[PDB]
Amino acid sequence: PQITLWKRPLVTIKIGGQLKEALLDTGADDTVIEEMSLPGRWKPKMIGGVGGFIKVRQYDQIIIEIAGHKAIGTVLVGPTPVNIIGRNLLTQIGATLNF
Amino acid sequence: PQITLWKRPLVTIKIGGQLKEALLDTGADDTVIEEMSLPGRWKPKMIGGVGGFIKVRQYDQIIIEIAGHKAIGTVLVGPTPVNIIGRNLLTQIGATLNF
Ligand SMILES: CC(C)CN(C[C@@H](O)[C@H](Cc1ccccc1)NC(=O)O[C@H]1CO[C@H]2OCC[C@H]21)S(=O)(=O)c1ccc2c(c1)OCO2
Ligand SMILES: [Cl-]
Ligand SMILES: [Cl-]
Ligand code: NA
Repeated sequence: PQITLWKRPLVTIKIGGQLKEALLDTGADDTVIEEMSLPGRWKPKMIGGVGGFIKVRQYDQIIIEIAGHKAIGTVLVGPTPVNIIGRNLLTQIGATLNF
Repeated sequence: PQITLWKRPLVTIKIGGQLKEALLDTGADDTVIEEMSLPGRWKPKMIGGVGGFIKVRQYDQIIIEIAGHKAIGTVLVGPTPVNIIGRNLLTQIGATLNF
């Protein structure tokens, strides 16, 4: 699809068996999801943005379905105000910015 | 252009006759730039990101070139960690997300 940017580019995702709404975010290096359980091991990480940093749990090799497209990668879990799909997974679904 | 996301989507902007680097950010509602001088009056704004909220200076109707495309619109100035071009100006330059 072609998504214009008049409104936030929100899509439905499936992660850990859960359906969620997330933001397709070209400014995010990483994918960051609101607090939830995921299987497997994790390690702590700090990520920073406007407003400063938050502590997250880093889970590797997590499968996510993004608007119907499957991708695998690292997912950070923590107290983000919004679910964010970052470049690590946008690349896998073939997303580009066009103008 | 068609910009892939394997690297940060950084472009050159020109504002106040100065070149700067900025991130094309579909996750940003607004455009936020590091401390600089802009003409005219400003108004207060609070913006919220990953780490919390910050105060910024809102300048309206600012002329800004983005990757060679002319835009005229609102620029927020404050302690952002990177210059971010948000959807208010991405729509002016005709940008879409495609996958
Ligand atoms: C600030 C940029 C460089 C990074 N951020 C991604 C942004 O797209 C962020 C994504 C975001 C969106 C909403 C709330 C919090 C974060 N947007 C944002 O802060 O936009 C602000 C300016 O316009 C306003 O509209 C949205 C909030 C304001 S982020 O959320 O802090 C972030 C995400 C993944 C990350 C990361 C930081 O570090 C490593 O991987
Ligand atoms: Cl990854
Ligand atoms: Cl590619
Ligand atoms: Na894992």
